[PDB]
Amino acid sequence: RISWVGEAVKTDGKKSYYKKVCIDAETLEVGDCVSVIPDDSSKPLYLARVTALWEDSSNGQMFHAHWFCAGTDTVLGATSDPLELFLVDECEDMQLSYIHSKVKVIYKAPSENWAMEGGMDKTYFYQLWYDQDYARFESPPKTQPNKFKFCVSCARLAEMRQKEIPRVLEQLEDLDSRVLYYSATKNGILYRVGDGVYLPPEAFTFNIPVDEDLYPEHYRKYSDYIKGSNLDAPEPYRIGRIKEIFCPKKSNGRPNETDIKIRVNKFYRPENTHKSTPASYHADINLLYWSDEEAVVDFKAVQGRCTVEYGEDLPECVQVYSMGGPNRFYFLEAYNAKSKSFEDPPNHARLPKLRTLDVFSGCGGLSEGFHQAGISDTLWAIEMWDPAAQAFRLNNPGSTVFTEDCNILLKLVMAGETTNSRGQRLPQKGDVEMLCGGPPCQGFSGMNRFNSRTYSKFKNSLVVSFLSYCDYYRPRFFLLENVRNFVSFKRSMVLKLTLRCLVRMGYQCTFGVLQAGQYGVAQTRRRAIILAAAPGEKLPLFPEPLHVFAPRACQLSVVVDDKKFVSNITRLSSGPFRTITVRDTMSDLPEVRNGASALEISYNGEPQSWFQRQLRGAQYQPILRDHICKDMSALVAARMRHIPLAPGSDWRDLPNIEVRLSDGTMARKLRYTHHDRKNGRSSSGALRGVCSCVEAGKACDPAARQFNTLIPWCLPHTGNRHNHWAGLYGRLEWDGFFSTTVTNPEPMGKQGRVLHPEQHRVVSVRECARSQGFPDTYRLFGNILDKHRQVGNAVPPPLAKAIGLEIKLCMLAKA
DNA sequence: GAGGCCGCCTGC
DNA sequence: GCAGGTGGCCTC
Ligand SMILES: Nc1ncnc2c1ncn2[C@@H]1O[C@H](CSCC[C@H](N)C(=O)O)[C@@H](O)[C@H]1O
Ligand SMILES: [Zn+2]
Ligand SMILES: [Zn+2]
Repeated sequence: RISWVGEAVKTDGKKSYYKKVCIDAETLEVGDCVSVIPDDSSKPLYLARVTALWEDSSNGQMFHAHWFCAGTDTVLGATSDPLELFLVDECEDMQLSYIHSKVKVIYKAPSENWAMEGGMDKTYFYQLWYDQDYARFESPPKTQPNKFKFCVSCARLAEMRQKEIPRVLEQLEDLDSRVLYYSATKNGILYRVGDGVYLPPEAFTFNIPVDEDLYPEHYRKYSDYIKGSNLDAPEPYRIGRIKEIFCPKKSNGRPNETDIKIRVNKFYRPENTHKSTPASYHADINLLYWSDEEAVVDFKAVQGRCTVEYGEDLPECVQVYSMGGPNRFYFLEAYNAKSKSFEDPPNHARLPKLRTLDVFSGCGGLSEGFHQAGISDTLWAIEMWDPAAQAFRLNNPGSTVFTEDCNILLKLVMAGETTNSRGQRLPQKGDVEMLCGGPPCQGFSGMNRFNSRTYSKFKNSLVVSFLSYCDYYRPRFFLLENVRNFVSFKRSMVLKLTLRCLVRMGYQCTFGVLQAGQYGVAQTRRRAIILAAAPGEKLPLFPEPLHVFAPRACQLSVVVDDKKFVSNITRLSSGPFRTITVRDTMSDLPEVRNGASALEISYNGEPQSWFQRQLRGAQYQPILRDHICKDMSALVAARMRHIPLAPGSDWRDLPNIEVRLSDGTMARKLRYTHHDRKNGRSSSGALRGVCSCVEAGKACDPAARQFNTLIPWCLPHTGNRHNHWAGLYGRLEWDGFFSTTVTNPEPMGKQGRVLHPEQHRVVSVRECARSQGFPDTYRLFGNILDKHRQVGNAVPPPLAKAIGLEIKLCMLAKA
């Protein structure tokens, strides 16, 4: 049968504990690993570590099973090592009758000389702990012993439970109906009387028909959807100052400490006063107004903690305070809602950087963000394209910039070479502490029709070149950025093989999708991010959103092999700061014409928004650089001049007129040869089809093509299968956001919403840089198309900065 | 170079 | 059907 080895060690109620057991041949101990056959006989064997052995008074002999995770059930899937398992926080008590056999598993700890093992290329083994929800591989926790029957998974799942439960800490006074407290804790955050709190926007309230003859293609706007619009963006958090923490005293009288309430003073954002949304235009994004309005909410509703300080009692200035920490707000005046006026507030309101190598550096958007975060000095940068190399050099005088193929340069280092052919010193093992880069996006971009032409192999891709840098140099931290489609390209195989390489090297790693607009730009730009960290390090979290942003642009979850993954991000429906708009981004720039080429002009005025104050910098700038526009042809310029200024205007609003051009001498009038039965006809009975495509799908006749037309011919030609080419020749809206900033803004590109909100022209280089969050002092290089490409390829610095601050926490938390 | 032209997949 | 895709090729 199954008899016990020895006697009992613990006496706990209906369970008699033991230390070791014997099942028919085999002595079994705690710490031993076993196998368990599943109920589904088709499924493979289950594996676990034994952490407890006991006997119940009603049921048979029991044991506690800390489950292992097979690699094939992680995000790796079929690319996993068959013998690799991963620790997880899953466990359960089971009958000893379920144990099939004892199995040996080894722990493959990284070597003490792991950072030098790079470049040199029948038993279960594990090296990493896995999180099934966030696709995180991490070093095994160090939760020591809960002395004998110490399950690792139980210890931290309970520690996670206490961390998440709202608890009061220090009583302050026992009143008639409530018990006042001085402090409370929640999700690891300590709240005390006087602190600031984030609250959901619903926590409390405050005390305050077209003439189809001339515009024929107007019918194609039946969708009534406006790309770039900010009508459905959520409100930012409510902010309040804790006045009381308290619990209902029961009918007996002791406090019910499971039902914690807080009373707060309401803070007004500028846009919450009688001066509505326009009040936000010029104000700092973290300016508040004190108010004497109070509100009671449940402690559970608190979304986080913030600092709200009286402005004039701060020892440093307001800019040094605002730039020196997260979640920092300030106030100067108070708001009297009934008086609708502003009064003075009452009296009762008063690490050394990492040496970084930037591969595919571009002009340096990613490196600039990491520098702003204060974590890195990019001492080496590799960039094959000379104009972008030169841009990087102008902004980073202490950096060694290699205008080199990254493949060639790594081959040189691996062969023992100390310098490149220019005489520049090559980084060696030990020099590189951080490795970051965005490989070209163009092979993964969904707009690329012809990705099926040249690049087919993964072994020969720049992504693998980049991982070879990681393997060779073995940096403390690693970052790879790309377009969102990187996670889904080739049924997610590229994502899975990248993560597979990292764990094979011994790296902790993870991946996620981030929306740049949630970190401080007026732009929808969803980017995939792989983070990795060396074994002795802490793996960074993805940064919590700072700005609210339109929900349709914030779909960040990723399906891989019928398993949905999300990142650690918990701010899903609100955030501390309002959204950044096209107005915030470029309302201060002077008017220029189509084809403006003056490289250095006057600003003609001071910065207007917080965002412009931040990007123009503290030091006075007498000259505005690179506010230059592509010189569009007479036809295209004539098209832009008749795109209405109203929000949502694009090619579909173009009049059907002939127009004399500046230097094209005439633009022809497109007319509807054949009929579209799907779309019908307009008030006049006009055909509504422009080619032989729209009848029965037969073929295009070249006679139906109409050259040099004002309404471009190719857009009605294929609009029915392209959603009416929405956005092409489209204007931005002052209250909206940019669509994705691309390398060459052109009104008939797929991302065609490139027209200025008021001027008859494509957005300038400076405006594109502003949409990416570049400081106005950030140097670009080359002709105007070179400059557009450097900006369009770049990681927005505010996004890179947010990621970098997460890396900073890991630098501080290690030692 | 400048511009016109414009597939296919994902996710809903 | 709708909405989104740091775009590329081909012809002048
Ligand atoms: N084989 C190669 N070696 C080095 N750089 C390369 C390369 N192939 C392409 N590149 C460069 O890689 C870059 C990808 S775009 C990267 C932009 C950068 N992350 C920023 O924030 O500015 C392009 O600038 C391209 O010129
Ligand atoms: Zn357990
Ligand atoms: Zn046709």
